[PDB]
Amino acid sequence: DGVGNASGNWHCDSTWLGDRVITTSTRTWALPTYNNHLYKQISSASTGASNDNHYFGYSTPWGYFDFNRFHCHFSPRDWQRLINNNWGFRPKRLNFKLFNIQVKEVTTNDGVTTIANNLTSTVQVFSDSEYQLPYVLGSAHQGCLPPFPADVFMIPQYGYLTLNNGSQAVGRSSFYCLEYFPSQMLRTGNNFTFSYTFEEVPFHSSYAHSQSLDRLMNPLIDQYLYYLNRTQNQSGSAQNKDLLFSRGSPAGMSVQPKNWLPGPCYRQQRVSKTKTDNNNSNFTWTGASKYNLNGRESIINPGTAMASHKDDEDKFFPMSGVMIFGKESAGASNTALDNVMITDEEEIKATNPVATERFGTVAVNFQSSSTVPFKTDPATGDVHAMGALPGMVWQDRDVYLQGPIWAKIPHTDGHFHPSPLMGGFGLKNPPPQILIKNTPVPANPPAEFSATKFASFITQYSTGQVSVEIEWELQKENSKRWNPEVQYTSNYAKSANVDFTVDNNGLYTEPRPIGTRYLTRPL
Amino acid sequence: DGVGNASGNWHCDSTWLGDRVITTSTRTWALPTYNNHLYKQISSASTGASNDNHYFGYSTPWGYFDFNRFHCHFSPRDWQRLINNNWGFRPKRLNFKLFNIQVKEVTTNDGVTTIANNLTSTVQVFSDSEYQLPYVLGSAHQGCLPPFPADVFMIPQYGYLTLNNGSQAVGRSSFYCLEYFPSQMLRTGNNFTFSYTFEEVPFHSSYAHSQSLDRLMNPLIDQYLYYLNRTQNQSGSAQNKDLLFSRGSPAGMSVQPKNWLPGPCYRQQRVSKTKTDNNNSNFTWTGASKYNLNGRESIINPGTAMASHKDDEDKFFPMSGVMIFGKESAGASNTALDNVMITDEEEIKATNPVATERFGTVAVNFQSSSTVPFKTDPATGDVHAMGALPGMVWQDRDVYLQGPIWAKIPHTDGHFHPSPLMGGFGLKNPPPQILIKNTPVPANPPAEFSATKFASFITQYSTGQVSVEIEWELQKENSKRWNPEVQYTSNYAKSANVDFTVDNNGLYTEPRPIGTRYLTRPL
Amino acid sequence: DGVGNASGNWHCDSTWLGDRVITTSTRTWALPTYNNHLYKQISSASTGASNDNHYFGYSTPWGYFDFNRFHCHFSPRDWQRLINNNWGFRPKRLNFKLFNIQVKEVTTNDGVTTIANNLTSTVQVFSDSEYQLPYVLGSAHQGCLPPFPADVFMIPQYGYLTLNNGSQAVGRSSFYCLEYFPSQMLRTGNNFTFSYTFEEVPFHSSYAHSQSLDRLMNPLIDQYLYYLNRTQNQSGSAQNKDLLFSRGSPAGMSVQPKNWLPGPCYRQQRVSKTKTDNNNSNFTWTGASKYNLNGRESIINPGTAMASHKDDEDKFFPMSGVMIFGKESAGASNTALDNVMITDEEEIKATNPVATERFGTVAVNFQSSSTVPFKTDPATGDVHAMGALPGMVWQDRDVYLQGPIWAKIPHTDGHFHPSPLMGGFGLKNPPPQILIKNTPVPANPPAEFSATKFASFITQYSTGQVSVEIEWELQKENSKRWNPEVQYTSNYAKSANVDFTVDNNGLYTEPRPIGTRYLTRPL
Repeated sequence: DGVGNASGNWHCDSTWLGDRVITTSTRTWALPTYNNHLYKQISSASTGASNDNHYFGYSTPWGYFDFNRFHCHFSPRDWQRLINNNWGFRPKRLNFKLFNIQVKEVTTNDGVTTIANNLTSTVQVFSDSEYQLPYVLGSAHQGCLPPFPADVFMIPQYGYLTLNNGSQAVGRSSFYCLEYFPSQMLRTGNNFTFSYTFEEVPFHSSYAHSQSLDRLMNPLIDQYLYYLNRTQNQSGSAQNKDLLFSRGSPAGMSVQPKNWLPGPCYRQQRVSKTKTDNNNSNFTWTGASKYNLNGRESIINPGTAMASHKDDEDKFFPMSGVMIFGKESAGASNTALDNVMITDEEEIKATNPVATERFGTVAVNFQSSSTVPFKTDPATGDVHAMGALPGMVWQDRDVYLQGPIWAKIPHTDGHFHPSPLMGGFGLKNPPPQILIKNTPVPANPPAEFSATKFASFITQYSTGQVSVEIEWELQKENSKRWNPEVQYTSNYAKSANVDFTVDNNGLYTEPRPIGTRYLTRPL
Repeated sequence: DGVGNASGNWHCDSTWLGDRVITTSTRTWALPTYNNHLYKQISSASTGASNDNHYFGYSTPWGYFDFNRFHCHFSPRDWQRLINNNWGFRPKRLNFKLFNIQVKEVTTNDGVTTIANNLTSTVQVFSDSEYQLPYVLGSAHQGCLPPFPADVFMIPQYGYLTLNNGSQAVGRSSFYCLEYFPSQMLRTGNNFTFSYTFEEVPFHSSYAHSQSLDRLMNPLIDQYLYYLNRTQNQSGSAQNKDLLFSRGSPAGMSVQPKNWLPGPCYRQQRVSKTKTDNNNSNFTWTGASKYNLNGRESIINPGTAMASHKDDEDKFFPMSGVMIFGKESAGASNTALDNVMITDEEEIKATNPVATERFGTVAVNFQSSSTVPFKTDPATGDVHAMGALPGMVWQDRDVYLQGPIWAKIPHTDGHFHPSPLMGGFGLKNPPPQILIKNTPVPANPPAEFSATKFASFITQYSTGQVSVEIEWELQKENSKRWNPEVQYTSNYAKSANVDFTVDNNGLYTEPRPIGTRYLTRPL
Repeated sequence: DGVGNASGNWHCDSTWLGDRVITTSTRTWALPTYNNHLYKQISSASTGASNDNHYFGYSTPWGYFDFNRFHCHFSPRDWQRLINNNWGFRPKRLNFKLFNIQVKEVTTNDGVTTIANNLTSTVQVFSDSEYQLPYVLGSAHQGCLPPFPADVFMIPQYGYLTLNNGSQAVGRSSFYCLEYFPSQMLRTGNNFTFSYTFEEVPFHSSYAHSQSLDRLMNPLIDQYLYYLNRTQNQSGSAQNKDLLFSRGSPAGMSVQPKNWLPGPCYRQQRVSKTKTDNNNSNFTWTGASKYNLNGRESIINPGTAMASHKDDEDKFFPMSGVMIFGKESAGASNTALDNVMITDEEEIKATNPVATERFGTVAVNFQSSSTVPFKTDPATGDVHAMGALPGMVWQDRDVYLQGPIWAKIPHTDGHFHPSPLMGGFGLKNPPPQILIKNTPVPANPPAEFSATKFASFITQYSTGQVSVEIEWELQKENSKRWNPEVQYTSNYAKSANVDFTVDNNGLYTEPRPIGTRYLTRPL
């Protein structure tokens, strides 16, 4: 629409209707030139990694837009308003806009850098609406819109992995040229818009359960069902066998017949947040729950949605069963427990097994008396990994303000309960990837013709504004609970700083991860 | 329509529309008299089998029509055209026709055999459209239409098994008279037609995945999720414990948090195609994965859809985890590896565990430090059988040109992912069984009346033509892959014979089993 | 239409309209069972042939209908009527009918043979209207309808050749199941009809030329064009060079400038019908014109349409340049000149080079005088093979009453003047092959089921009537010639037999081959 006319406005807001909330977020992005406009083949051959870390793939000159975290859309106040008042929520629709494009030319001479406007340069943008590209969103990568609307963010580079045999490729390894797509070319007066509708996904549960699964009975009335209570005489003067049956009573609630089972489990190793109680070894790889796929092992991390610990055991967490967010000023490698924030799944103890303990015990032999004068005592074994049994009920992992929103469900023949293990909404057709790059501008060509492809380019980057608007459907509480509920609250106390704010240096920080499960409902 | 008028034509063709393919196949069949028109009770009492091989059932005088293999409908060229170009396929509808019936009377006198036409004899045909009979199709039996349209095939005899207690029956053992059905009686001028519509079944996947499930991340960007990396000090000068956390990075891809899990597994024993590397014992029954049902064991064979082997390990196959087709000139018992064709499931390594290896490891204890001066090292155990966990994704078994198409899903209260384990489409209402028999023609009765049932019959058989037409819906590839795909191809080389042809003796042979997964798509 | 009702009538006639002639021919055919209903792979490996005679192909159980000779449609009287009165002719349309099918069962016991009617057996017939099969018609094979309408003929077996590397096949070698086509099944009351329209092909020339190509000038008038006549002095007293030019005059007609050239040539070896004048060696392969294709040589036979001999040289014929028909009582191998009939192409001397002589001479050097004191005499060389030059005109080979009518033009990128070298009409879509076989009738099957394909069949053959009706368009003479024309005539003389009749034993014989070129027209 011209050089001197803005192609969009700043739309950062949150509107709460009766059963919907619409969150709008605008951010300022910077996109550099990646790979010098080259597609590069990347692998682990030069890295010299272990067999488990081998890979083969490609690095493209494109960047992508990521808004797959909840704090890209919700302020902490909006998140608190959602989680303190709603029993569930899900996304309905989204709008994406890209506007106010500025391409900047950079020249460095004698150490000093000049930046100018390039009014005739373009950025190519396209949305992969048919999911023809590898989906790298949903792997919890950096590069999302920053939580604070004042922050300017760099656009992450696009790259993918394909089938590999060690550090080598195979015949079925794919290569994707992203220039083989129709792109919209944007000069400084152009904008880009894109709408998307979410499929009907189940509401995420912003509630805990007020009852436990093994405590669903009337505590005053007996049962009409009997169970075997004693196989020996109760008197004890003699030690004779018997078959004595008792009625299901509130005195013994552990032996009452029940209708349902706790969800599946895959036991993790128990690590104490107090380092002195941990074994003096590494055991982060040798003692960890991992799966085998094509000969190379992968840590589960976090796997099945299970309770982090029991009651009065907050000092323990599963070794790779929890989502760990880093605070600002946390290093990339071997940072400290003080620099990370470990989440807790304490609210799903009502239906899910504890992550660090067995599902239960199982009979492993036939008990018998002496006759065949070889008496066989009954024997049980611990069940550490339990798959889905009929009658099982469970809760999924919680979502966090700092955590992912959705994940693409793999296009496979079968999948069981396709809810992402990091938490969020599993979508068969997720929001498509928006891919953006600067169109290469060649430098001065030679006077004589050369068929060698161009390698000298004018160095430039681009900047602009991006808006994402998501409509979310809410599921209101309808509780008849009498006593007040647990709510997420700010701490009232004199503190050097306010939580979820900037410091005197201007650095936005999030003190803690906030989940969703504060309200309760009966099981 | 008369003795001298043909009641049908030869319809053997294949028509390719945009998204459909219609395959028509005509064959010549011969139906003998089975059991001398008698229903016989069969069991294992005279056989003297083991407890695992005991059975009780009935043999009927009826034969049945079977077209439950893919090569009854597709030529090898048509199969190649389908699998090289389509991402998926499924059956939509079918037509069955039975025409040109000829009943032949046979008399053997003094060793010489006379065959004449019996113009007034009938064949009874009926379709079991309400599934009131035991469904013996879908057990991979011989007797289908031959792959080569020039071959004349004998119709297999119908028989079923019922509930047995050893070699004995029980009260709930059923008996079915097939004459207790309405049948159409066909003389030499009559024909039989029957139409059937398939239920909406999912497309079979004619693709492999270009990505592995543990390689779905961006290989250039780090994660915002942390994991416990060290529980000991990294320096090594001292051996103190710690809690050091690292960020998910492309350097270590095995320890990155992920969203999904590989499919379920049930480990098989690993057998080498090179016999010298196998243990010197039988162990085909003692060392095999089998299940217990009512006290008798049954080999899984092939069970869960898992990868046959790892990379660079084509010499190994699971002992009973692969579909094995026999070549022509293969014996019924104890034939050779040279006479059988072992299939491979190498394309589903991207999502499925390898059949001969564990699903993974699981924590089995609590690690702790000395204090309770009994230090407990962390301990893991191998997980050999893993049921369905939420977040699991998998591919089903491949279908082959020589393999089955469908299977009836058992009418049970529950079933999990009712896809047949041999491969194909599981149908609640599959194509019904077409049952055919020659109507008995009694020989000369006595002059005086006898109430004893007739046992002397005129010996006869019947011949005719059978047509099956199936419409299949196709799911076209929509790939954006740049490099060329892997295709199924004929080998270009001077060879004594052409593959999938006849030899100088007229014997049609299929050199190899052909799967479907040649094209690829991103995971 | 029933057992006792005939499905067609005998239609053998010839109707002459003004510019059309419609020829109808009915014949009685017998079709046996070929290969025992088997497809067999045939090659030269067991034959042990030379590299030039290697082949690979298939033998099918089908027979085919052939009416690709002119005497299948024209009586000798009709042929004489056509060739004595028409300047040209071509085929317009055809109708094919198959009627009065009788399947006969054969049993041989103790040496005596019983034949019975099989009223319920079928013959499968189909027309290959889309040319999806190898076209084996147009190779001048036996098995056509006999010339005499009273003769009963056996139907020839269908077989084809594919790509071969010696006696072996290659990857691109094709195999065709003919049961993979839709066939019409005919019982004894059914018939088969099929119509076909010929493409617009040029008229075959039933004329000779009254002028020669080098004699197209006015013999009374000079030319206005000059030619170099002498390069030496005419007087002869001295021997000096000169440049003397003469005018084109009727005195020297060989040196007159002309407008056209004779057709292309490919010289053949000259063989005398009088054996004493031939060289005492074999030289039928070593001294013959042959072409090289994929390393193996093939005799041209007959190749370019050229004159058989010159004037007054009827004793000579090109070694493989003439169509040779065998008389009745001619052996298959090494029969006598008395038993064969050699054709003559004497009528096309007006425009075509003689087959056994060079096209002409060509200059091969530069003539010069002594100076460089090395005088160079002019030198010419004989031109034995001459391709098409602009200005060339030629006639095609003649057609004969005993010769082929048409040939399929190969589906290639290029072809030059696609007129078959044996003579006739080259058609891109020729009349399709009609393929017929007896439907196999299995013998008595075993009491127990066997998946081995049937090998025991009821021995039977079929007989019936076939009608072919061709409409031909005529091109009438419009000559202004005064003197009477040369006509084909019967010889008036007392002879023991009449030509083109039966003898006292009932054997129809054709005394001589009759061409078409009797009328004349100016060049």
